[PDB]
Amino acid sequence: MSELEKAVVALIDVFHQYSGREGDKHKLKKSELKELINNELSHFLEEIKEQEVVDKVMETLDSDGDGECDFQEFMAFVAMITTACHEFFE
Amino acid sequence: MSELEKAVVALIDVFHQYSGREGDKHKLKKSELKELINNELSHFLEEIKEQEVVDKVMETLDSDGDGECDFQEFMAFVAMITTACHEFFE
Ligand SMILES: [Ca+2]
Ligand SMILES: [Ca+2]
Ligand SMILES: [Ca+2]
Ligand SMILES: [Ca+2]
Ligand SMILES: [Mn+2]
Ligand SMILES: [Mn+2]
Repeated sequence: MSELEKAVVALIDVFHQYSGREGDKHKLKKSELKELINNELSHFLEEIKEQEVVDKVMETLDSDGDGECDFQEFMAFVAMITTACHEFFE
Repeated sequence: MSELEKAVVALIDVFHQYSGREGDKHKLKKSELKELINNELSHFLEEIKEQEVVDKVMETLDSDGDGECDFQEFMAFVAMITTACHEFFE
């Protein structure tokens, strides 16, 4: 297993750690997405403390509009973060 | 550094290992993309042995059409693989 293959597994791994906590086990609701950000992206993103920020963040990632973040939408979220972190180093 | 953050760094890491070998250091040409697939995706994708397959694969990922794979296009490639590997487990 290479570093790239390890990265792919970790992306599937972390999405399921958080999506299966409540409700639809294949989608991140607000409370699961917030904990994912707060617990797994603590060096890339600011801690989410306000309801208005979790609302805003889900509104951005929720492109098909059911109020939750599915796997496709999560992959888009990861590309955004990854592209942001890539550019940081200029 | 969490597992998700480690995944993000590895994606940026591996893209630069291969893109900076030749020519444009920010884009994967055919020969770099082939080696990336063959050396880092050996459990997810078949080894590329034929010129016709490397041509086909670059044609699929090269959405803006300059014959190379840039970082955005690479992120789309990774989402594809990741979504394919996610569904495999049904
Ligand atoms: Ca859920
Ligand atoms: Ca959604
Ligand atoms: Ca290159
Ligand atoms: Ca291109
Ligand atoms: Mn799943
Ligand atoms: Mn770069």
